[PDB]
Amino acid sequence: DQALYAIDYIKNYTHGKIVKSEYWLAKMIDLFPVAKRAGVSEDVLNQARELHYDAHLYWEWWTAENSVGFHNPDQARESLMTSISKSKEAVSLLNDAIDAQVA
Amino acid sequence: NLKPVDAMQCFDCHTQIEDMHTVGKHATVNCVHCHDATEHVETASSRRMGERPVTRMDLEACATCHTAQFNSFVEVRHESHPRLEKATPTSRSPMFDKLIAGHGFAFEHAEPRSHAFMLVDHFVVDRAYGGRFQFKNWQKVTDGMGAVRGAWTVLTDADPESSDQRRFLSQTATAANPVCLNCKTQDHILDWAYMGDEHEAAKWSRTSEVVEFARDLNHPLNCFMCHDPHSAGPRVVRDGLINAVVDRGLGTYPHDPVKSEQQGMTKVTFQRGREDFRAIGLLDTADSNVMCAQCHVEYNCNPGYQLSDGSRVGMDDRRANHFFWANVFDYKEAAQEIDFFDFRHATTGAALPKLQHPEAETFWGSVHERNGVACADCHMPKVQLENGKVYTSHSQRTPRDMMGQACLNCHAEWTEDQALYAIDYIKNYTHGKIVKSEYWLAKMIDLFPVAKRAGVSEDVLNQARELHYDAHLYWEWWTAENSVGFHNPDQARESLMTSISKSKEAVSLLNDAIDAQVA
Amino acid sequence: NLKPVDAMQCFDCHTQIEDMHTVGKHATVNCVHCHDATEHVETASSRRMGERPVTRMDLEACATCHTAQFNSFVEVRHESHPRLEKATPTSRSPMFDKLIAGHGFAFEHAEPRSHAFMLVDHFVVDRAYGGRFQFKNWQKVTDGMGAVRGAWTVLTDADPESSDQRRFLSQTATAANPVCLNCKTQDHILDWAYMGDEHEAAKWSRTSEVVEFARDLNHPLNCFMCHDPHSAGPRVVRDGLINAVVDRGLGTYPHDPVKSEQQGMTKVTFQRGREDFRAIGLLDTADSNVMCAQCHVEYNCNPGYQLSDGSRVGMDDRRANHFFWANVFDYKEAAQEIDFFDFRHATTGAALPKLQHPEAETFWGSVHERNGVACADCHMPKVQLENGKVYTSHSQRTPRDMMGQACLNCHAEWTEDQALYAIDYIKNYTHGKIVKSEYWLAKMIDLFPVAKRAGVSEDVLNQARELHYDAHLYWEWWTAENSVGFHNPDQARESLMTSISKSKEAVSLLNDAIDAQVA
Amino acid sequence: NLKPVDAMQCFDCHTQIEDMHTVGKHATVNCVHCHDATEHVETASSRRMGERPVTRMDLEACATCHTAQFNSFVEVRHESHPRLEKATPTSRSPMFDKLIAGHG
Ligand code: HEC
Ligand code: HEC
Ligand code: HEC
Ligand code: HEC
Ligand code: HEC
Ligand code: HEC
Ligand code: HEC
Ligand code: HEC
Ligand code: HEC
Ligand code: HEC
Ligand code: HEC
Ligand code: HEC
Ligand code: HEC
Ligand code: HEC
Ligand SMILES: [Ca+2]
Ligand SMILES: [Ca+2]
Ligand SMILES: [Ca+2]
Ligand SMILES: [Ca+2]
Ligand code: NA
Ligand code: NA
Repeated sequence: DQALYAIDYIKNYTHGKIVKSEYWLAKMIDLFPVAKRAGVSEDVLNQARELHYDAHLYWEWWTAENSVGFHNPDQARESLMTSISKSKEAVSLLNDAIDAQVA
Repeated sequence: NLKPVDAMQCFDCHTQIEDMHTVGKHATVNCVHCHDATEHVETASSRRMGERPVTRMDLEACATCHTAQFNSFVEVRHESHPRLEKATPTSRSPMFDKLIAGHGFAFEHAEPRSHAFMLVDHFVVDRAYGGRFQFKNWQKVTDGMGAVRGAWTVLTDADPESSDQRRFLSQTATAANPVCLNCKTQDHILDWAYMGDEHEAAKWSRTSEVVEFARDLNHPLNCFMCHDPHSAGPRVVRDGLINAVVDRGLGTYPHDPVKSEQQGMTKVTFQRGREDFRAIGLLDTADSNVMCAQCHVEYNCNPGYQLSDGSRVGMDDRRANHFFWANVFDYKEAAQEIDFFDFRHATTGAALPKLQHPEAETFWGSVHERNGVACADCHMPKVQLENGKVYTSHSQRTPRDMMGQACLNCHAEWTEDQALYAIDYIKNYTHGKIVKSEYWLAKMIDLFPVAKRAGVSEDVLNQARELHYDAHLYWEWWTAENSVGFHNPDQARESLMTSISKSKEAVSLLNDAIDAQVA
Repeated sequence: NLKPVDAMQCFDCHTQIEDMHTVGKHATVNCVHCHDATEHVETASSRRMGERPVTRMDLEACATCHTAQFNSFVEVRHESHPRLEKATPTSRSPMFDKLIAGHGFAFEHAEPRSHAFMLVDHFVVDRAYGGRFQFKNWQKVTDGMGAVRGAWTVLTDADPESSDQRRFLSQTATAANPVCLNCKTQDHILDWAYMGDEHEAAKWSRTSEVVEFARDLNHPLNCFMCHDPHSAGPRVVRDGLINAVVDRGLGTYPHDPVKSEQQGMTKVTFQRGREDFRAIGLLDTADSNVMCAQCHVEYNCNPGYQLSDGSRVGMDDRRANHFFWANVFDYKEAAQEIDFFDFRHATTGAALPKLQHPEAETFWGSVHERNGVACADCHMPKVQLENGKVYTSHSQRTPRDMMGQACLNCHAEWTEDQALYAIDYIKNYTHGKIVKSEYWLAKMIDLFPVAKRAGVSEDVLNQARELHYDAHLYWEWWTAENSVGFHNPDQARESLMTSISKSKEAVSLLNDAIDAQVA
Repeated sequence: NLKPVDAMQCFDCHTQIEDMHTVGKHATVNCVHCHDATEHVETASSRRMGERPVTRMDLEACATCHTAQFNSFVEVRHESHPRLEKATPTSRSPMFDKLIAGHG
């Protein structure tokens, strides 16, 4: 029971970061149509697309990988926090650019 | 081996302790069990401490004579899933990230687990200390006894050379402050003035560097949080609770003055330099409702802002350590009473409250509470033995693990499966209303950017923000509260329906205003 | 609530206790936990007791600070079949009635059950008090905690107005005497002189009226039988054991002088006035082999007869309280040394010994004993907890209930089923030899009447009777002993084969002599 | 205790019931098990009901002769989770609220 509990600690923690990474990716993705329709520049959209590559990589690794972090818990944690960081950066970029078009 | 000291010599200077110790069930328990006071006795005067005696705060100080209670307490319930994030579709709050956006809980909010881990979990959670503190390795997460022996036996500090709150990992926050610790440990009971006010005799206060404070703390939920070590009698030590019940005259049962008088609390104050320093609350009865309410309440333990003008309320303000002592339907009034809110929503800009595990206030007025049932009856019952000396279980956990003693002794008409089914009926119903409340909150929240971009007036946005406060309160109470409605099913239902009503009103307001801008 | 007394005042007249109490792990445990001495202190001098202080012998005196050990001790093992007669085909000795004819055990000899019941079971067994004492009703047989609280809470006396040993039921015996009680209780520890010799300061002795003595006794296996209440250190209190080990110089391990020196006993005497009265044996180590050997030994605790001349040895004689402290192959010499036997066989007329549960003397020289294993390792191991403070189980029971802790910790090469299989191989083999020994004893016994009626000479009959002593000894050791060979399989085997050899020799002798009379 | 009624008297007005009851496996089951028709019989005519008879619709009307089937029927499957909302992520329709918006 103790060994199972140790497994589940890691998997539960990692899964929570997967879910949060997805929340932020989804929030970013859903800003792209708003930004395009608002007339945000291709330069800004391309900056956001570059961030999306990293946000995606540092999330999807872990949904693809079958151990839900157990095989390398510290790496999963660092990666998923990086994904969230990238998505947050993109969300801020896009929101500010949309807000500037509205104003 | 311990050698007894002359307690009469101590009592010559310590009359309050004499009065408690000589009369209670610890009258024969020598001071040496918990104090090393030799240099203190050599140096103290009538009213100056001299050299500080050592006081043991470890739970093993009690375990030599009360091994059964200690061992029960330190048990780890492995079925209580560890480090399980609430903001996931399979946990308590599937849309928590969207709803709580702007608050530090967005960084991590896990389900509770066994009491042994409270202090270590506080130290390591991603929202608390910027990731500064971690388990020494991922094996240590199982070690409840080790956590009890001391947090620093199982944790590491990323930088012992600095004492500032900062981020060591990217997606962490630094929400911890000294007030938090009062619901994780009382190792600081002799080093913290009542309420955490500034005091010349206090090492620590509300305004301390929390990383330095953390390093001085070791043990979870000390045995003496509920039991006076001198009299062995029932008590509370949590300042915020004593402040609500006694200082503010609200009573132990604010809705029931008779029960408050029968099951009351007496504030006892201890001085340093003939100035009030710290306080305890001696209970008339061994009332677990009030014992557990030291921590299982809605509270402030953080900086915030004023509802009136939006100005910052810092840790220095008394409001940074506050027990609202109010049920869900009295809470908005209680927050207005202190002119306080917690955060501004990141998307809507609404001033919002943050709700914390309000089990005590939820339980008030429920059928069980009105019938004289208390937390311990369901969560730490007497042990049933075919042959033996009865004692009280100290493994605070779900009644599902002990249904005979927790439920069926009262409910002789039910089998275990029937009682479980009754629990699940309430929890399933309540959870469905939580989920629906979240759906409507999320729908409303997502209209704010559309409305702002459409040029909807600030007057309309502010009307919607006022609705958001209520929609939020009447939802979040129930994701914060741990029983998923069981503690007060009718109240949960009324509250959650109120949340949905408020969100629907806001959605209609915003949709109509957007539609008017488009036309 | 208990109020502490001034222990230093006691110590002014009790230097012997002072020297034990101030040094051990009970230095902080006030006398009031176990003594009521107020009137004593008012009236005593250092040389005159004055009023006799009260001493508590109840086990609950220890349970308030040691609940885990107490509750473990009082557990009832329901799988240890109760009131199960050994003289049945499905128990230990299918032919016991034929073989033991002439002895009181023919009236009833049940298998042992849990320790909580030892005193009540002693009182109610059909061989002991003529049926005088009974459980209050047949429900009370389950009540281990009640028995521990006191025998007279669960039993009745058929005639409180008489104190003689008498038959109240037809098929009972009156074998109980005061020596028996020393292996059931030590409630009388301050009322019984060493060995039960006559003493001016003794209320009770070997020659007391056992029914009157019985009425003064309440508690089984007091905690202080193994632990000094003053020092908390390991000890024995049983006079017969101290007498064997110390007075007679045999040592704690008669077959191993080195181990005897390392794991020895110090006799401590207590005086009444200027006269030695009682004694204890402080152990060098917490050696359960010697603790359990207070009772789990072969003994005299009864009147008997001399081997030399057949004359009666009554309770007044020191031999009526005797630990032989001899293995099976030294026993005959040990009994010759004190010129003693127990009974004459009803059919054969042979002088025979009666053997009692000789676990201690059987365990000597076994592979486990020689490797430093002790009774507690298999029968009361440390408790293994995922999270908690370790303590020692005090539920003395078969290792089958706790194989992980009792066996597999040492035998990592085995699964539980494998270890059980190894136990059963020995017990099955040994039991088969017990049964065959009984077959041959019974065959011999049944030839005695045929030989007598055929006019076989008394010289031949006496030759056969001498063989009967040995055939009996080398069999009965193993029906008396509770492990069915497991404690010493090679010894059981050698002994039982010797029994069969002796019986076969007697059968041949008697058959030949009968045939010669017929011819 | 139930007392049987004269079914032939009922059948004089109730031919459809006669045709069904006399032929099936309830031919021996008297009307009193399910009907109290005394005032009805006193007042009915060939094709007017008169006073309405009482008809038992409770399932225990069948349980006296068919206890096994009744007891099986009334069993509660506790593993069939109660009051469990379908519009939740762990049930049947995680996005039900959005999709069914406008419906009760
Ligand atoms: C008078 C000369 C004293 C003697 C004798 C003892 N104590 Fe004391 N103690 C004394 C003072 C003036 C104070 C400060 C508080 C006050 O009442 O004014 C204390 C404080 C303590 C404490 C609290 C320590 C802390 O960290 O805050 C403890 C635990 C304590 N004292 C214990 C104690 C014991 C066990 C004594 C007998 C061995 C004892 N004290 C003697 C003054 C005097
Ligand atoms: C042995 C030297 C003890 C130490 C160390 C502690 N306690 Fe104790 N406690 C002890 C005794 C002998 C008793 C009385 C037992 C009885 O029923 O007579 C107690 C009692 C308590 C109680 C019950 C009090 C009541 O019902 O009024 C409690 C709650 C208790 N003890 C708690 C406790 C705590 C929390 C300890 C560590 C600070 C502790 N005890 C130490 C003996 C000993
Ligand atoms: C022998 C081949 C091993 C196997 C099989 C398993 N583990 Fe292990 N584990 C092993 C070692 C030598 C260590 C490091 C010990 C140290 O203190 O240096 C570990 C470590 C872990 C950890 C901690 C991981 C971390 O990053 O800190 C965990 C959670 C753990 N082990 C769990 C675990 C589980 C559940 C296993 C079965 C699937 C398992 N380990 C197998 C050695 C071996
Ligand atoms: C008493 C009024 C409390 C204050 C002040 C703080 N916490 Fe707390 N905490 C409390 C309880 C009763 C519980 C268990 C019930 C629950 O709903 O969780 C907790 C739990 C935690 C946890 C574990 C669960 C989690 O959210 O991850 C953590 C990590 C935690 N608490 C941290 C924490 C912080 C950082 C605080 C100050 C900002 C704080 N707590 C205060 C009771 C109380
Ligand atoms: C509050 C959250 C508690 C903490 C912390 C501890 N105990 Fe407790 N204890 C609590 C209750 C509600 C009760 C029962 C009161 C009633 O009358 O119903 C107890 C009781 C005890 C006792 C008395 C004997 C018994 O009933 O078991 C003792 C000796 C005791 N508690 C000891 C003890 C220890 C050693 C603790 C730290 C491990 C501890 N308690 C913490 C509530 C609370
Ligand atoms: C019985 C009538 C109860 C009383 C009195 C109290 N609680 Fe309770 N609680 C009860 C139930 C049936 C549940 C749900 C448990 C389940 O397994 O479904 C709970 C839940 C909690 C929890 C969370 C436990 C968990 O999920 O592991 C907590 C922290 C809790 N309750 C606290 C608590 C407090 C502090 C009480 C007194 C104010 C209280 N409960 C009373 C049943 C009962
Ligand atoms: C001298 C003035 C004494 C004081 C003070 C105390 N005790 Fe005593 N005690 C004293 C004597 C002379 C004796 C008799 C010794 C003898 O020769 O027989 C005793 C005896 C006891 C006993 C044993 C009684 C029995 O059953 O035989 C006990 C348990 C005892 N005393 C305890 C005791 C306590 C606890 C005291 C302090 C509260 C105490 N005694 C003081 C002399 C004196
Ligand atoms: C509380 C007031 C106690 C009473 C009553 C009894 N004992 Fe005790 N015991 C107590 C303490 C505080 C300790 C020391 C604990 C530690 O580890 O520091 C003990 C210890 C023992 C031991 C262990 C001794 C050793 O290892 O040297 C034993 C065997 C023991 N106690 C037995 C015991 C008996 C049999 C009691 C009834 C006569 C008894 N204790 C009462 C506290 C208290
Ligand atoms: C209710 C109709 C009962 C049934 C069913 C069982 N028992 Fe009973 N038992 C009952 C009573 C009223 C009494 C007398 C209680 C008293 O103290 O006056 C008993 C007694 C016993 C006894 C004691 C018999 C004796 O001669 O002393 C035993 C051993 C006993 N009961 C056991 C028992 C068993 C095992 C049952 C199921 C087979 C059982 N009883 C059923 C009432 C009722
Ligand atoms: C210690 C040297 C003992 C003496 C003296 C007496 N008994 Fe005993 N008894 C002792 C042990 C270790 C056991 C358990 C092991 C076993 O083989 O039974 C017992 C058991 C009993 C029992 C229960 C089993 C039974 O035989 O029915 C009874 C009724 C009993 N003992 C009675 C008894 C009598 C009457 C004694 C004096 C003649 C007597 N015992 C002395 C240890 C010792
Ligand atoms: C001899 C047959 C015993 C009797 C009677 C009691 N105890 Fe005991 N105890 C015994 C042993 C062999 C041990 C372990 C010693 C070792 O070092 O391996 C113990 C230990 C204790 C302790 C110490 C703590 C622990 O290890 O659990 C205590 C406090 C204790 N025992 C208490 C105790 C009580 C209360 C008893 C009556 C219910 C009792 N013991 C009887 C052997 C024997
Ligand atoms: C492990 C190496 C043992 C040691 C050391 C001692 N005993 Fe034992 N005993 C052991 C076994 C495997 C068995 C058979 C149990 C079974 O379930 O088959 C026994 C049996 C006993 C019994 C009878 C238990 C019963 O049948 O319920 C007694 C009374 C007993 N043993 C006593 C005892 C003594 C006093 C010991 C030290 C001198 C001793 N045992 C050591 C295994 C082991
Ligand atoms: C002719 C005088 C009748 C007699 C004799 C009985 N019934 Fe009747 N019944 C009669 C009529 C005209 C009607 C209305 C329907 C129709 O067929 O035209 C009925 C109706 C019933 C009903 C239905 C009642 C209802 O609530 O709708 C029942 C259950 C019924 N009748 C039963 C019944 C029984 C059991 C009789 C014998 C005791 C009986 N009826 C006699 C006319 C006549
Ligand atoms: C006793 C007076 C009965 C009452 C009341 C009800 N039923 Fe019955 N039923 C009864 C008998 C004697 C039989 C025949 C049994 C056989 O196999 O011979 C039946 C049969 C049925 C059946 C089976 C019919 C078939 O297979 O054709 C059914 C489905 C049935 N009964 C249902 C039923 C209902 C629903 C009742 C309440 C309205 C009811 N029965 C009452 C005897 C009795
Ligand atoms: Ca939990
Ligand atoms: Ca709050
Ligand atoms: Ca047995
Ligand atoms: Ca003998
Ligand atoms: Na020695
Ligand atoms: Na452990």
